[PDB]
Amino acid sequence: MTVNEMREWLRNWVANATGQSADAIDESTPMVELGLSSRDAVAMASDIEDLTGVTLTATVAFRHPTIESLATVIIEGEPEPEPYDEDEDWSRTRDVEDIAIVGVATRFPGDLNTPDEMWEALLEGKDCVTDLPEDRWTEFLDEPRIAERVKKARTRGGYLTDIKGFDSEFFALSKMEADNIDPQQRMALELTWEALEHARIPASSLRGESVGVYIGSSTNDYSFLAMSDPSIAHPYAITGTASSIIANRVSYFYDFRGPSVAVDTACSSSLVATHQGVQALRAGEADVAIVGGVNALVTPLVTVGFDEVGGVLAPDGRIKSFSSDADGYARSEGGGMLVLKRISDARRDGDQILAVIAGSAVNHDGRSNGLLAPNPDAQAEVLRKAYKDAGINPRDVDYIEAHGTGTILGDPIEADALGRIVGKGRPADKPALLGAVKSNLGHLESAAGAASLAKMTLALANDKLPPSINYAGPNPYIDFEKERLKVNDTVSDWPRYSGKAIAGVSGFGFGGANAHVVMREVLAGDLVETEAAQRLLEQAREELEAKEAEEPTKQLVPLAVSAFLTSRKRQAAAELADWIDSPEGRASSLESIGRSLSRRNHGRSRAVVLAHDHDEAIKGLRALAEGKQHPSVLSADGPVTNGPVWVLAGFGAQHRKMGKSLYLRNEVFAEWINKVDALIQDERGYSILELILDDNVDYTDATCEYPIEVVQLVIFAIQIALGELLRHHGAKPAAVVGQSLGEAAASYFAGGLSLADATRTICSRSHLMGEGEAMLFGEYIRLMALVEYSADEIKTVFSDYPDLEVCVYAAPTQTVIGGPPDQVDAIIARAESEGKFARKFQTKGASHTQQMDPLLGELAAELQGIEPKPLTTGYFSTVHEGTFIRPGSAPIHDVDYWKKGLRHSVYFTQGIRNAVDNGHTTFLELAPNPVALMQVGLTTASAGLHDAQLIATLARKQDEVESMISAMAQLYVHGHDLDFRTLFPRRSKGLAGALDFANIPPTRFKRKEHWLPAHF
Amino acid sequence: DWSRTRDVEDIAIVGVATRFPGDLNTPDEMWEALLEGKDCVTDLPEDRWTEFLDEPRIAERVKKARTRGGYLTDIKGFDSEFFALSKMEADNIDPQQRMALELTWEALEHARIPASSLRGESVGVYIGSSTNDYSFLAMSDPSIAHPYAITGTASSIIANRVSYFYDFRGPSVAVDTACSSSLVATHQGVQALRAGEADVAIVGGVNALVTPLVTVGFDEVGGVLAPDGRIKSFSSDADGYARSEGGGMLVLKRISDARRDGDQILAVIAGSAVNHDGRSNGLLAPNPDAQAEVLRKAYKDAGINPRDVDYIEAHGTGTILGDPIEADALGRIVGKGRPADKPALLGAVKSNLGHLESAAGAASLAKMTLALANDKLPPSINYAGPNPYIDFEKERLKVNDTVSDWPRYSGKAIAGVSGFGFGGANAHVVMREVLAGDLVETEAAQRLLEQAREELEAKEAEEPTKQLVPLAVSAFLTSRKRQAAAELADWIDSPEGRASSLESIGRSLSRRNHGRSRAVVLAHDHDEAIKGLRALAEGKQHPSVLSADGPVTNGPVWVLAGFGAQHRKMGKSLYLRNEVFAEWINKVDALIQDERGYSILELILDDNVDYTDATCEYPIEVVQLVIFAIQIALGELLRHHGAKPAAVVGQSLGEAAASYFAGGLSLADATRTICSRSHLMGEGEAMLFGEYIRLMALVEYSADEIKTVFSDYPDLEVCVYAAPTQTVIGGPPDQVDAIIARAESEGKFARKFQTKGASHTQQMDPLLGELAAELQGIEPKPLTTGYFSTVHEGTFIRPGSAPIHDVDYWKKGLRHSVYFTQGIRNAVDNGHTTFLELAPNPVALMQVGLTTASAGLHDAQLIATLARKQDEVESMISAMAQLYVHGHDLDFRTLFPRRSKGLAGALDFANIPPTRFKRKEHWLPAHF
Ligand SMILES: *P(=O)(O)OCC(C)(C)[C@@H](O)C(=O)NCCC(=O)NCCS
Repeated sequence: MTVNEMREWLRNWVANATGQSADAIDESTPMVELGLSSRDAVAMASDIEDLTGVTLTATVAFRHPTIESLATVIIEGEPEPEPYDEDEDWSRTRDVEDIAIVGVATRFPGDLNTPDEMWEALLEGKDCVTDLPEDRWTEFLDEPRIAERVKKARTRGGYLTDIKGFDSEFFALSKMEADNIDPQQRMALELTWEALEHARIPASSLRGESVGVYIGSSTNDYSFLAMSDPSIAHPYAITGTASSIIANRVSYFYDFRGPSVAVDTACSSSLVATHQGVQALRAGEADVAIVGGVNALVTPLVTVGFDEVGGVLAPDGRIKSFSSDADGYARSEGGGMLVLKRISDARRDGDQILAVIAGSAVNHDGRSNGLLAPNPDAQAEVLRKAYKDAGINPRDVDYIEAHGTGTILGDPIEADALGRIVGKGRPADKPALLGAVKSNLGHLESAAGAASLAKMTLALANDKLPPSINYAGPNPYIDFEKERLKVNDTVSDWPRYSGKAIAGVSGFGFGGANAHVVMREVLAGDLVETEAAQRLLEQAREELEAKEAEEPTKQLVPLAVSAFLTSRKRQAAAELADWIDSPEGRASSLESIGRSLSRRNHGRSRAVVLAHDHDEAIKGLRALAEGKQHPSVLSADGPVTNGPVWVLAGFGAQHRKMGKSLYLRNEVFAEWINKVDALIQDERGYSILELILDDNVDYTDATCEYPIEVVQLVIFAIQIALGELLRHHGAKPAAVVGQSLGEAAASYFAGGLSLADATRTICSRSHLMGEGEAMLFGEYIRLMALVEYSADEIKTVFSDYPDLEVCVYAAPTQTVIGGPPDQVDAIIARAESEGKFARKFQTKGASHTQQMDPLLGELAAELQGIEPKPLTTGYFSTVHEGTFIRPGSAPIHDVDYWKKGLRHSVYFTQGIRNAVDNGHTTFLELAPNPVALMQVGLTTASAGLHDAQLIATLARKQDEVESMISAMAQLYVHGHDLDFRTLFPRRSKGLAGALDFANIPPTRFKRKEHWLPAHF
Repeated sequence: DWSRTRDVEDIAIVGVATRFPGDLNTPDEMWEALLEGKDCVTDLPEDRWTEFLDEPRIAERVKKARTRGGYLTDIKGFDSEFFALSKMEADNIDPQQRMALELTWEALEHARIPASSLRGESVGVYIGSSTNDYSFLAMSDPSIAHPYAITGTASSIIANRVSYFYDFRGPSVAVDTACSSSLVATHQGVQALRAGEADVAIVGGVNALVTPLVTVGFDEVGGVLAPDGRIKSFSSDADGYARSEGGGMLVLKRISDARRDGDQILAVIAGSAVNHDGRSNGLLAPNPDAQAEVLRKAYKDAGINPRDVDYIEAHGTGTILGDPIEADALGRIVGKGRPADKPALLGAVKSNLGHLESAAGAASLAKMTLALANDKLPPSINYAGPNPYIDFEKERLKVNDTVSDWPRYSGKAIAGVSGFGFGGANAHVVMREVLAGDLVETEAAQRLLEQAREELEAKEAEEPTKQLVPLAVSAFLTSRKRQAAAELADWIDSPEGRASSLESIGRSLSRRNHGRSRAVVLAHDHDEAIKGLRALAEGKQHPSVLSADGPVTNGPVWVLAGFGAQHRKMGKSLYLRNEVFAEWINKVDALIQDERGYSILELILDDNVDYTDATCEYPIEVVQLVIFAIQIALGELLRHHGAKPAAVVGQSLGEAAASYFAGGLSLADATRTICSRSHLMGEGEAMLFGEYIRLMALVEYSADEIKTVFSDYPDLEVCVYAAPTQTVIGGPPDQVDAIIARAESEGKFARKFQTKGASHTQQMDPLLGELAAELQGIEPKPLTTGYFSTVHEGTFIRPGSAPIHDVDYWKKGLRHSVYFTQGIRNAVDNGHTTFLELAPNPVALMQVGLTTASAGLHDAQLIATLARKQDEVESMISAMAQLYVHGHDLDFRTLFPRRSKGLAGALDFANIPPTRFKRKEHWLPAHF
């Protein structure tokens, strides 16, 4: 609450974490030298957050290494920068949101294929410009004139290591089609996949969504190879070399439904694409934006032309941005992608924001001193427009990612423009830092903007400024002191003139098109915005805590491994098993690995490994690598045709402590149980939660006043809670089939009735059954028994028994019947003559018989008032002879329907047979104990389905939390609707969520050579 | 609910340019062809693809293909001189860029927006292109290929060169969505316009069939190209399409801007949307669900219920498989809920023009804009019967195969334009017709004014005067200007020209491009205009023709003279016949009434006031006040038409006006200064009479030569150096005639002024104290214009300098001499050649000419505003015409204001000939 008490609490916390003197560790020394590391900093930040309510980021915590600074910044916040006087208002005129960058994909010279490699190269100041590879441009070196012309040119630049490799099998392309595809499209596809993986957004979750694609390209270089011989050219080249296909194929493969356009502004194509994506996101029209640019050096025509122009290409191939010896640039090939979302959407979806885009603008030079001559006035105007759109004063910019082409004539113009706009009004001791990534990677023609954006995103995320290389000294024609600019040639921290990191990215095409993007770091403000049963709950929680203290239980972590092919899934499982056994895998929590796996792409072939620790996970993954079956591994080669069917059974499925363990260890289950308990209290005037939380309640005559009613009410509540818990994780039934007491739950889940109506129906039924049985005793009782007679075979035996009635056809070869006890044992004795199976039920409920006749009038009066609704799900009404009802049909759940269901028999096996005939193979039962799964299996086997999926939710003598995890795992494996990300919720937003994810291996591709054989 | 969720404006279409097969180069020709149902698909021209027909394999492969489609008549022609391109550079330019430039110019002309007025403005360019076909010719021989092809064949250059040539400062991007490129470009332009970021948007698409590679590939695909080359949209015998080449452009502005600028709105764009098919049944297979979604999104953005759509411009590629999908989507969205008797009319322009790959959207938008503007629906051709696989009655669709009126189900015409690329990109644009709601939102002097107006009306009834209509003809070269003038003269003499009012021709000419070489013809009727244009055609000089070969280096200098420039009826004619002049005269009169307690408007409107002793109580003061008012009114009238001075130089009584126009003082401060000066001069002269009077005289002595003669005259003082060889001096009458007699010995020129004002001498000494007290309170301001202060020895003062117009400055100006010729010499030395005088009568123009001639400038531009015995309305028109001719700042459109908005403005413009281009053959010599 105050600075001093916060400091004392922090000292106590570090003392507890280290065991030191606890009273002499308040030094000015940093926590790192006190004995702490980066591992416990996350826990300390979480403890600070849950006590104070403020969220601290990584940069803020690291910039304050000592106890006093952290204590001051937690209470008083970050110090406010001193005000400055400006003659203009730079606030936003429009009401628009900020754009959050969540994923980065890089394909750059120097084997920079991941953002981490690119960041390491930038920190090391690596030069990625090399000579022309010996295997490149071989189609043109066989002609003596072309060969001698190429040797005269520079031909030095940034080249990709493997430009011919492509995984055509992954993208479902034939060899003939794959050979005619521009490498730009291959790079676009690969970078889209890699950016989606980096953002930790599953690709399967974006199918059918409004995702926009904006890719910038400049030249169709691969077309020339196709048309080298016009007759041998294949028609596939029309689609494989077109510029619009670069984005159209990305949209098609990933099933994106947003805008898909390819832009062309020469050297500002990537920045223009990013600007268009941002403008699309701000104006609705899209939810996720994929922006970037690609460039490939397929043929030497452009390089030879630029060399013939003269004074454009550097003799040594190095780009010396803003240096005294700048003499041109060199052409490079590569590509990059970014994933853009609205900041509110990113905050609500739990995405990790890498950087924030505040605004951007584009314009043209106009009538300059020639078509290829840059205009400083237009650059100043675009800077002003971009900073007006971003709502940020240009005086507060810390770093400028300039064009940096290394020309002796264009660098002074760019510096003059920056001094006109960015550097105007700055004090001499606060200059804007300047640099360019073209000094490292070369001039990526249509991908310069993508490289610059990736570099600045990595710099903002990692809180460091990479140096600029090939800088011998200041340009004599540029007065950096007057322009208030400084070249950053070393590794340095963000100056943070305005208190936060602000950067600008510039890029100008040779045709006069200019663009500028304003970026800022993510801030902390972007990540924000029943009395008796109570004692039983308290004592149950306190007893559960005592048992956990004696022995902590091991959580079951489901590990999801999937791919588009079974062999690829096995290879990925083997690689994951290898990674987990490594020391890095051992140092990561099993929950983090599961969370990282749950946000990967969920392919056609899926598998789930249920493990408690690292060793079990390794063993399961090793088993999954081969075809060996394992009890801890669930796998399938593909999804099933139709959705699952929920079976609302539950007769004879009660036990002593059903639902108690899941109530304490799950919040959605507890919430729905409390809701149903409140509804029953409103209806029946007593709480079922007291019975559930009680330990010594056997749901029998010796422990319950109304054993018949309470069992049905508790089973109904458990079914409703389990169904809603399944709906919480994204599961939904394709069809619903109910049984004698599960009809209310079936109606509720099918949309026929609301929760209150179904609760009133089940309460009325149970209470009438309980009350009516009390008066019926002595010789008027009716007993129910199970026989091995089918639907038609039982007609013959019933000729000898007039009073016997059929209760429910559980199985094709089994039937439940009820009647007078002297008449029930008679048919049982007759059945025993053939050596069949016959048993007498021990419950005196005696439903679906003549005994329920007096209760129809009372049932009708109590049920008068319910409002039936049209069904939103397929329904197999066992009351209506198991007839399937299409969704959207007329309401059926009227009073007469319930009267018929309570009075007449239940055609359970007919509904299951109809469901099998409709193509349903997965059956899920919501019950405290699986009792009807055997009946469903018997019905399916007789129907010609020997491999049906029978899934249970809760079972006796089984852990209820693990049982539900396994039930959802089976649904996920068979391709049913289930959000696997919901199984690993995030509890932290800022620095406390640093260890939420593990560094699992990425997806591996089998690249094959695909190229056009051409000669000249 | 289909109402708009966002608060955005509508986009108005003001200009259309067409370059389509069938020689449809103008919107009128295209509309006539659409009404006639013309088929524009022909065979391959004999002069096309000749670079590839010399190879036997390629030649035999081409003959196997279809090769029928829409081709341009002259694809190699290009006016490189007009666009300032060398032959080497012009030969390497993609014809797509040439079409983009030509269509931009033609669309700007059609919109009646001068191209020179958009230079430096935020104008966005969005052009859709699909293939770089001209690149293949360049790289046919890699060694012979020139580096110019890099810029001449790049796709971004298609828009970058348009932005560069026209000096556009807005976004310039080239889009690529195969067959929806034009629609996507239009959508991007609309979104840019709605989000600020731009004021004018140029959208469209181009396509050229340079090489047969794409056609041969599509033929080799099979089942794509129609065997006969005709597109039978929604017909029972649809068997493919044919590829065509062409382009089109549209000029887009916000509807409020178009309304305020007086532009003629042709059609209104309500909304648009774009999306993608996603994972369809193959990459090239269209998806009906995505098309339905894009229709819903576009109609949600437009804020219009799809049930109210009258006509749908469908994709209409003529495929037996895609037409049912498009019809199904239209029935899902557009046709859902309609009654059986109100179907949505269906058609496609591809049946007429063929399949313009990257220009289908431009052609469809042009067709729908023409249909909305002309209130007619053109028929759809090649329609033998309904498609058996399409149930038009169920889908509530009907093919319009005849000329029919707009059904107007919702009371207004609403149309939709659809276009889908083969890659899965879909687009839809919703258009509506322009509605009527889019084009909306001093007592005594009074009697003198009434009687003057009634007498003027009586004279006009006896004989109506003929208005002077300035005709502006301009071009980038003098020869082109002469050719255009000759063509205009030929057109005017034609019966169509005779049936058009001369004012309409002038209004049409004033909204054309104002080039480097300009000329103005001042005419009263058609015959005078014809004679002037004929004279302008040759190099013959004509008094009614003002011409110049180019602009001057520096701006004009306003001379605030006026001493001895008064006459009986100065400013009376212009007051009655001009509203801005009258408004500013009334404002100055009100200021003087506040200051001096009497109205100068009564003197101006009075007829028998000679501004002398026999007609005015205070002849000295009233003349100065009226001259100051006239100068202020003339300057503000010139500012109304866009004129602004580059520098200002004043004289003895014009210093207040010079300070006001230079930004030093406000109107009230200058009015108070001039009123105080005039009243003090008038009052002081009354007490000075008898032998103490001072007389002013003009002599032929220079600044330094007058020093020697002044040794004999101690009391004589110098008043103003009017000319390098002339000087005005003042002193005692017995001492003034003495030096005059001495000057007459050499036979020089000497005259005595008849005005007893005697300013800038010792007589004004007692008035300094009174002047300081009255002037105490003025607030000087920094100068916003160059100033040649004749008080400060004619020293030039840069704009933005410290204020100079304090009380001491006025005291020194009233007491000391005026260095008029020094300021003019400094202005000449600064590069100023144009001098404009604001006065009721040009008196100092002779002095300015004498000074400039002595300074080495024998061709200076001396322009007068008002003159004696001259029509004041025609004098001001001629003065602004000279400013326009010499390239000075002047909005020539302000000379022809529009008084009507709707149907009453139908005859505001004439059908003057368009700009003519000299097209030359520019092509790359290639062989295989
Ligand atoms: P430790 O050596 O395991 O370090 C872990 C870490 C907390 C530094 C890191 O994994 C993390 O989650 N935060 C990184 C913050 C960052 O890179 N930017 C700020 C650097 S000062």
